[PDB]
Amino acid sequence: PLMVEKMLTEMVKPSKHIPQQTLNLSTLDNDPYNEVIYKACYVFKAKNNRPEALLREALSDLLGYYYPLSGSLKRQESDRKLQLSCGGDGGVPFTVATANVELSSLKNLENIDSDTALNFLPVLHVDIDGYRPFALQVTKFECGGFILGMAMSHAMCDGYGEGHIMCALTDLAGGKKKPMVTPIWERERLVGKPEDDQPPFVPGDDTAASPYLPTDDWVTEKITIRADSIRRLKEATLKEYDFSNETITTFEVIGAYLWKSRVKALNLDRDGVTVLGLSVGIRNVVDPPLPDGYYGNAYIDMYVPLTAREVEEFTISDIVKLIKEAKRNAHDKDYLQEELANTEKIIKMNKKDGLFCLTDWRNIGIFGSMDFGWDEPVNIVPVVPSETARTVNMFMRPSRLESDMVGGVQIVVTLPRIAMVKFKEEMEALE
Amino acid sequence: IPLMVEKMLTEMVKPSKHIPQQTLNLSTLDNDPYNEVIYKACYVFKAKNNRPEALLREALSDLLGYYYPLSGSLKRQESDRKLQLSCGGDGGGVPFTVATANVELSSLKNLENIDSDTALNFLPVLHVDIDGYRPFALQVTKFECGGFILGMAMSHAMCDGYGEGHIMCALTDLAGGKKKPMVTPIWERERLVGKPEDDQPPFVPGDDTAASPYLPTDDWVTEKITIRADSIRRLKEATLKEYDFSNETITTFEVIGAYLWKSRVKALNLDRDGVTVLGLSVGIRNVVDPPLPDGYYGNAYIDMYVPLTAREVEEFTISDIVKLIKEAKRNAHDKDYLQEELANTEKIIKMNLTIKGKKDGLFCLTDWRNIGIFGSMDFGWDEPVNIVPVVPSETARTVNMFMRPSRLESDMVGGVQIVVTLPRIAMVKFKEEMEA
Repeated sequence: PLMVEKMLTEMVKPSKHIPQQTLNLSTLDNDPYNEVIYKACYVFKAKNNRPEALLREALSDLLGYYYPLSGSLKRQESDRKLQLSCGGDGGVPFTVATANVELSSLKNLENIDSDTALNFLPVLHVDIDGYRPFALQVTKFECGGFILGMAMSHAMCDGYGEGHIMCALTDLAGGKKKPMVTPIWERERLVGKPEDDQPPFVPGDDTAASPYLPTDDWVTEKITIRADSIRRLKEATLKEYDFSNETITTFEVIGAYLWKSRVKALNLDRDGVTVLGLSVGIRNVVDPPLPDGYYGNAYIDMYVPLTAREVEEFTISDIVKLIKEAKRNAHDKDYLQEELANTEKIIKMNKKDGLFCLTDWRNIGIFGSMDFGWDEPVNIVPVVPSETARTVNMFMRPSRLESDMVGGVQIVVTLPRIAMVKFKEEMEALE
Repeated sequence: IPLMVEKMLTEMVKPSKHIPQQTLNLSTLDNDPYNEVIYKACYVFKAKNNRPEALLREALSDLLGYYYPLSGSLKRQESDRKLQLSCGGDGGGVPFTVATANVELSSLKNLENIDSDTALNFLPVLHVDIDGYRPFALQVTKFECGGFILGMAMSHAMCDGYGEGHIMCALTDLAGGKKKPMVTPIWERERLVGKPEDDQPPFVPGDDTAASPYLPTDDWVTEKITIRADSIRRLKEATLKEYDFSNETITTFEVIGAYLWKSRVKALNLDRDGVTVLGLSVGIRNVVDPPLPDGYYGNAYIDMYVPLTAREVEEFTISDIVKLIKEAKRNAHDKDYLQEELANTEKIIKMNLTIKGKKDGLFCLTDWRNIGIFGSMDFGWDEPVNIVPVVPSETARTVNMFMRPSRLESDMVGGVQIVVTLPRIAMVKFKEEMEA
């Protein structure tokens, strides 16, 4: 009989005056495919000064550095580009909630239904001036433990930026006076052309159709692939083809395996083209590379097109080859600028059954310490945006308390109930 | 009373041979920042029936014609966080210290129960300078009896125990009148270089472990636990009667390591819901293809980790933990596994990420029983009466080290000695568990 009740929502402003300014964003930031809300729960165990008072104070100091987080995002009808008005002005919503259970009856969110996870996550405050891109919630439990939930405009940051923001927040909450990385803006370094005569590539357009779609009985489950299974899939993949000098990554073999199993589960039109989308960091593709204080979107999506027949008939090694080549092309500066141009064309001009995007958030907890008194979250659960979940499979790391899953990977999959049944059975073949 | 060691001189011993002037790269295993610790060991020699200090200085000078990187300077860039070793420049050489003690070897009982702080009186410090530090240093402490302690210090970034043993044996081979080291040494640290995976986030095992209610404390004690061969034999038999181990035999390292883990979880009273991690090292000399030649003295092992909850460690049988320890060893012996472990270390080095997490439940086993099995060390003052490895101060608190007893203790042939560093309260409980 779980009931989570919000007690309060305050608007928290920067601890120092910010001159009124209007900021522009990068081409990657303005990508209307990226106007989704990232969400993550940080689960803290009880202790042997209340956490919400410490975090609220740190948030106000955090906005001294990350003051664009306190502004308002709005897309201009002239540009169809985003504008961020900060300073004087604003503030980040901060919600405190209580739950009528102990943390342990939720297993530290190790198996949380992603709908149920919404009870611990804030939403973005929307207004005349647009929406504030950042929001925080603290849900206190009867054990004395608590969950720190966060929402963040994906137009504002990627996971790298999200990770530094949250760690800076807990660093300040723990007594540090400065964050360890100073944030920069510099979003004009990722600004594209666009090209007047070139029709843009739109991902998911004209992809293979599924006999099960459209439906509205979609289910989200979290699938676990153990380090044992990952090695044996790598071992077998290396025997089909020695990649010689090069090593094959877990993201590559699992990604290819998810693609195959998804195509078969959705029974995609074998003559139709299916498209694997993968994100590739480009922090070091620009010259000079972006500093660590850069927290805007700093990746581009690569796409591997195959027929559903090809995906179903190719070996795993055959697909890894294409995946590896997709990542190599991402590392060319001249390709990056034509990706940027393509995005800008999509913006300036203003279904996908049939399009499969892999997302990687295993690194959500590596960018610094989150200890500010209650010792390093016992679990970090990223929650896939409702806007994209049907297209997305997300790689995430297990709880640090799950000793039997050390070195394993968890994949959040969203499929029609029919397809999901056949999808789990294909994944069984990994063990 | 008290013990007083007086250093008489330190000179930089240079090679008796011309050596190349190079800036050498190190392997991925060598560049691991967790490996930048200083190995130390005391080699005790009794009096003949003065001379030995001078003979080892000449020997060291001849040794550096072969292991000439040892005379270089170690300095890690901040460009790529990689260590570089610069040899053959001006002012190179190995620090070589001669000291005297105001007591006879008899009164320290050949270092058989030496306190680790006392033992530091016989070990050199590593020479630091604007150009970094030398990886290697020697100290000969002369005693009133006529015997002497050969103390050595060795950066783990330079070698593992296999290379350390070959260097010390080459040093005494030379001092004994031989002209060549019996094994020709090679550098080729390029053989063990990882290729970091662009899309693979770094994985640091055992970074965040179960809490101990005794930590943090300043009240740490180090003690040497002795296990005679017949208790080892009795524990092995009992472990065989829990699980039919096939024709797999169970090793002393596995079964005692498992018992050490259980006892340590109990001694430290770790949060039973938390995760405790057992680390062990697995040589990979023959895992790489081509295999490593015997003259390779760089780091040639990978660390394997067994994670469990502190409650599973207490409830599992000894045999249960042995099956897990054997499984870890099987996986380090996969060539493709070692490539990925190499890639992950490279990625850890390059990202230079913040060190975080509770290390209370991290338990790392080292094995230095093999320190004196690579050759003779007679030159001639007769085969050392004792070889005492000293745990790096940087790792002592999460490390238990296996060592062989002195060669003068007949009652302990087949026996094992374990060096244990725990909070004082935990050491009490720990010694009680060791009593069985």
